[PDB]
Amino acid sequence: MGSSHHHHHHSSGLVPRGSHMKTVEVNGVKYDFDNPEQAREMAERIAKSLGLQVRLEGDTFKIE
Repeated sequence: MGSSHHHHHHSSGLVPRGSHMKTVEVNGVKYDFDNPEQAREMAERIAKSLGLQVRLEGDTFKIE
């Protein structure tokens, strides 16, 4: 099963600030990950590749 996603309709954990997942938006195209830590390292590896810069703004690591 590839069901490693939200399939638990029980908002708990003191009901926190339920923001969007820390997405990596390169060249305007969004890319989410399993872990935001792995997303950020991927982001900075894409940045140096395309010559762009990872401007994280909110939760969106915008590589422009």
